[PDB]
Amino acid sequence: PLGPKWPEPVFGRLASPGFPGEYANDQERRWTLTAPPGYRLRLYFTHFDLELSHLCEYDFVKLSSGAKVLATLCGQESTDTERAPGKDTFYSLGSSLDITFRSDYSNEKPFTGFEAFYAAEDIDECQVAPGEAPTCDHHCHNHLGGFYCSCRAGYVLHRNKRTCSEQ
Amino acid sequence: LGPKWPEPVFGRLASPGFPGEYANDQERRWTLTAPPGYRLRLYFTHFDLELSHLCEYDFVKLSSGAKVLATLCGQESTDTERAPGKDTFYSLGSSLDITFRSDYSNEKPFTGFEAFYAAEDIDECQVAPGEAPTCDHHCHNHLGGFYCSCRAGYVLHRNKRTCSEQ
Ligand SMILES: [Ca+2]
Ligand SMILES: [Ca+2]
Ligand SMILES: [Ca+2]
Ligand SMILES: [Ca+2]
Repeated sequence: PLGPKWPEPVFGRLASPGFPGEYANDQERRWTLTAPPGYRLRLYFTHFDLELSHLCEYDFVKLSSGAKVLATLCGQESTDTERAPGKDTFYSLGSSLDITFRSDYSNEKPFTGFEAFYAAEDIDECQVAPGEAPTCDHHCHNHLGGFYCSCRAGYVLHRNKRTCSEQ
Repeated sequence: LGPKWPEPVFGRLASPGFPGEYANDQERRWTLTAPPGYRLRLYFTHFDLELSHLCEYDFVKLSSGAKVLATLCGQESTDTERAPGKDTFYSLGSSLDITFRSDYSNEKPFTGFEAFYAAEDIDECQVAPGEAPTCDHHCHNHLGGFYCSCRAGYVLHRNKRTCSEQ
């Protein structure tokens, strides 16, 4: 028998150029991260020190999953402003994550940049928000990389893979 | 990547002849084991077995290594007689084996049980309060493992946990 395909350990690290040193001006960097289907990406910062800007129009770290923009980060973790990431965790809405670091023409002070880490994790597609239709008619089974439905005794799974019909 | 392994990441277990009446004098055992790091989560969707004091006649024993996680029988729980309900069970580590034993006979036509299990990554970065952190500075959990990192300015010691200037 062809052995069961297990999870690839997709995880990594991102850091501003020259981290932990000052980061040059007018820098531009982009990273594209993806996890296997059935897996989302979790990312968080261990270090965040950028030029503070009212709407991060100067220096910044933008996180994006597809169209939606997860947040535009900037500012120092030391001053604990509102633009900084802090310890928040970020997740990709699909299985993709796009990160961009943007350094403008000059720095008020010697900002040390940022360091981030990410890791693929299993999406529990059995998880649904309060008041939303349950992912399965009868029973929901989540496993690594996917999920499936099952029926109570006396019933049988419909061709649609969710509906349970009496038998 | 993906750690090569014989057993599937998930599966289903059911008493003989489920959902019908399970034969008498039957004893079956299952061995569930996943790759290093991961652990197994198992739960029952259906549980209908003969009742008995300390589940002596018929039973479903869930053990992980040496420690016996729990023994089950009946349809409901009493004192010294535990019934699964919707509760969840986890393998201490990466190993979990099940045993279903039926004795000579049954008064009522018991339909047995159905169970499902799935492997899930362990968050070794997670620890029971009081215990020291797995890492001195930063803990990174990922599928199948983990590793530590240090604050800027510090470097990780040979032990891959403690951090120090330089
Ligand atoms: Ca600047
Ligand atoms: Ca899943
Ligand atoms: Ca019996
Ligand atoms: Ca892990």
